[PDB]
Amino acid sequence: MENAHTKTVEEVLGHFGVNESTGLSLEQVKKLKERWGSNELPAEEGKTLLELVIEQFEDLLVRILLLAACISFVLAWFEEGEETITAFVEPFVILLILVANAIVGVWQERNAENAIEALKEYEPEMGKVYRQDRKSVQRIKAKDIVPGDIVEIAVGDKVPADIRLTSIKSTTLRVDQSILTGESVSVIKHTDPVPDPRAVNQDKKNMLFSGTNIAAGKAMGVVVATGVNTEIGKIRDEMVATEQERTPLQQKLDEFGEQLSKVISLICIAVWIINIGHFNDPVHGGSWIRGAIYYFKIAVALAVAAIPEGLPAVITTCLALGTRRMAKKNAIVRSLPSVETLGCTSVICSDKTGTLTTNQMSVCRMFILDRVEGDTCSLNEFTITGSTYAPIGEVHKDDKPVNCHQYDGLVELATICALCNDSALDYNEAKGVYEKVGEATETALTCLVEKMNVFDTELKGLSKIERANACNSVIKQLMKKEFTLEFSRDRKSMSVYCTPNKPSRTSMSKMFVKGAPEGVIDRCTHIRVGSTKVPMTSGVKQKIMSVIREWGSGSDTLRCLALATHDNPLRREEMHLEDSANFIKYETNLTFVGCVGMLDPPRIEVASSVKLCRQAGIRVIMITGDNKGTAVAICRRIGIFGQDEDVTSKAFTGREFDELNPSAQRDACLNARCFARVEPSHKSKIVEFLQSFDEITAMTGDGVNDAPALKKAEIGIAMGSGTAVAKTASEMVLADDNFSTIVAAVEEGRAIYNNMKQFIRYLISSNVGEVVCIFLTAALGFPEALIPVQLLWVNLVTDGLPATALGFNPPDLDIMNKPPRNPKEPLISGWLFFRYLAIGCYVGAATVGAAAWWFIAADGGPRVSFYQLSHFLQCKEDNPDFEGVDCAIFESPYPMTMALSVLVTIEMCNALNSLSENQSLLRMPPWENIWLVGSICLSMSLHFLILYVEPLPLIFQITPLNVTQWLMVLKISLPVILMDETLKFVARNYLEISWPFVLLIMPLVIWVYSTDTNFSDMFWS
Ligand code: BEF
Ligand SMILES: [Ca+2]
Ligand SMILES: [Ca+2]
Ligand SMILES: [Mg+2]
Repeated sequence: MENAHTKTVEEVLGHFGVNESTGLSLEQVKKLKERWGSNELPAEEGKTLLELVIEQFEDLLVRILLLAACISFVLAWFEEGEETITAFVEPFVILLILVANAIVGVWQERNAENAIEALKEYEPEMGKVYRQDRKSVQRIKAKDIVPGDIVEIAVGDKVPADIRLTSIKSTTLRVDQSILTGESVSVIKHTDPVPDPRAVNQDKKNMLFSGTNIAAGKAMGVVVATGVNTEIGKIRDEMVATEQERTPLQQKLDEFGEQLSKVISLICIAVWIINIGHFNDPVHGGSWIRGAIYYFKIAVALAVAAIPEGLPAVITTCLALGTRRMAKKNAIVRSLPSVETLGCTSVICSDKTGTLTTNQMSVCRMFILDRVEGDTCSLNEFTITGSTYAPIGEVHKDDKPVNCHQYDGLVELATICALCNDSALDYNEAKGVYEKVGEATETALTCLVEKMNVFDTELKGLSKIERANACNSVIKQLMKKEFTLEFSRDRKSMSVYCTPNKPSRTSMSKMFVKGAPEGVIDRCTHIRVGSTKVPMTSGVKQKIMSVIREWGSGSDTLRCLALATHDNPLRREEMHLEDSANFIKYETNLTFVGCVGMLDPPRIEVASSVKLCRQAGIRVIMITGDNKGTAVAICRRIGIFGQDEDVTSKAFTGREFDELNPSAQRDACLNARCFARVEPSHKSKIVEFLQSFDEITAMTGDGVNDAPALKKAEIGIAMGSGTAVAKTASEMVLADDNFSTIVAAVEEGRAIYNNMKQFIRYLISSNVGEVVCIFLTAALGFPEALIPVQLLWVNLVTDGLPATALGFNPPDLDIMNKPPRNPKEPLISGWLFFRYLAIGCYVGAATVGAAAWWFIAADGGPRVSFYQLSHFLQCKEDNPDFEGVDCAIFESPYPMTMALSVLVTIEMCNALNSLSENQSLLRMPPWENIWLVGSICLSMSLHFLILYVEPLPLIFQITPLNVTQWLMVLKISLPVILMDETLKFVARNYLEISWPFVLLIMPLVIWVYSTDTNFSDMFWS
């Protein structure tokens, strides 16, 4: 309605019916919802279809092919444009492959993006709020938040809408507003009004902006603007982006592309220089200009054929399929470079609490101090049943020594639990499980205090939703809290000074301490037994410590915390200086040193995933801020640490890690799988130490403690049910909150790299085969077997659709058993270059051999000796060598169509066996890739179309064929697959079976080779 930063707290609350510590009436909530509108920010699309198709065309390889198409169109100008069949087919053939690749890429990328947006709505935006229906804070959808409504926020939470600080419930509130303000450093905030009529966002410390994160604080505010009216919504029209897509893989592939373009240009120059020197034959070649333009067209067609023009398209489709597959498995990938480098990940750091554990925390055990007869102390050691956040589900098993809960010490413990926490429960209509608000520990204590510990009141039959609010409200109303002590890692405890509402019966002064058992057992010097207090005893404290250690002995890995009482505080806030020394000085002596036991179940799908990670060669390290013993126990349970293992030099804490010999420090950073009780700075130091060893690091976490370190790691991962600070600092978000997605991401990255390698291998082999064919034909003096339109058609049929569909390859069988690759090694090894050269040499030799076969030994063709073939140009119709053979036959379109068909079929066969690097088709039948088979069938259908209709063969300078020539084509094209299988076998064994497939291939093979009458060839020179 109006700006509120200048206005004070009183009138902004009085602007609406809103009141502090209470909520808003439902009727006025819906009235303001109807008037102002929902808190939804329009998600406009930033990538239109036109730019989406243009972004594929921008690359050196595609631009060269566009230039070649333009050159072909220019050179085609020998007759008016009305004729669009005789001379207007080669530019169309050049254009068709680019169009097909662009369509495939845009379709795949659009599918991936459409999948991603639906995933972002898997968990609707949630925000804590105060309403009049439920007395305590309740979570509601952030899409429905009216202005002027009380909204509580805590550490590690996104701000649903612009809120003015009505009150602060913590000592200091530090809020990170980097996304809006651009200030990386967190900004301290206060409730003082803004004295600037138009304050800059930097100097506005009175209000919190929507979309911002709180680094460290607890606060409650009033929403002033919602939806687009928020400071993040009005400026949302302005577009912000990084515009960075140069992944290391794409950078090295671009380097490979430019080197390959240089080599292809050199090869084309060689073609020009070697060939035109002897060209003076009178096939419209007695003039230099005509021969020059013809051989220039030949060179342009060879350059078109010999460059991989689907490379950007295949990269784009591989990334799009990876992202879409992660979208299906409920993982939001906000950074394309992440998944591919997840293939190269070598160390996975992780956050024990919240990510590896299931994050739903419940009370399980409780011991009070029974009657003590001296050094030894008898301990009650109760047990509590129920792991879900439900008061109704807890019955205390009715078997413990007390079921009426009449123990005075139990009453005191319940009061401590109720009055020493800042958490609550709420009932959501979505499920039957009551949601957790606040820290897990405090919420578990709150659901602990529900049972009739203090009073045997008959609350049966009351409101279902009132349980979570009235469970501890009775204790709260009879004893008024005064103030609290900040939780500091120096003492690892929290303290609350409370004065009972009781009319001065109990001295009106109490202190309640919630902390670690060690800290309180050291600080406590006065024990509580029954209703009385006894002097400190070494035996009692030692037995309590032994019970705590037993609770930490593999049952639930020591999640217990202690709750203690200080009966005689020195004074009511005599001094409250914000230093750790005073807080410890205020806890000199205490009482009721008994503890309570908690359970944090490790996630089921973690251990197996960990077992996968060590199979892939990826080390897993647990870096957490918890105790060393708890961390080691959780590691052993998960499987990072072997049971009964020497963990002397593999587990560390932050303090001992900091003070080490640099040689010892670097050795420990390599060989340690567990760091415990580490501050965020220490986690970042560990991550950067790991990265300094040329090692790719991936880290996961769901807390602010892990937020800085996630930035240092190469890959950052945040769980869906975690703090939004981790999400903003991470690259991949696990909405489903399932640890199995990480190994799937590593698998997809490795699969993308493998498919890229297969595409490179297939294209390089086929195209060097075509180049070797041209060189062999030129060198041996044989008639030229490839004219520009035929070369362009080969480029269209063997490079466009099958190679693009090669990007849909299913993952390899041994993909998850290989060590992670080093991103610094050369893209193509020496062995791969040899494989490409061998396959290309065979392809070229096979095509030249097919042509020479038609000229020399053919069933429906003339028989011409090899000597005559090598000297075909030397024809004067009267040569004694050339007697009885018409030398116009050397212009026959039959050898040309032989070469065309042989090249096409051999390249399809090469595409068939390019499914895997070193795996035979017997192990990997092509039926797993239906896209590749369909593409091959469609391309062969196109070949049969251009070969067996009336007009099409005329424009391609080819003729229809019969069964015998096709059989010869298949016979000369098959051995490429056998040669590739031999190379794969050699690579498998010396360098490093589907019976149905054999039963299909064998009869077809014997059918092809049933009749053989193609031997007795002449000498090769
Ligand atoms: F144990 Be982690 F730092 F939440
Ligand atoms: Ca090509
Ligand atoms: Ca090719
Ligand atoms: Mg955590």
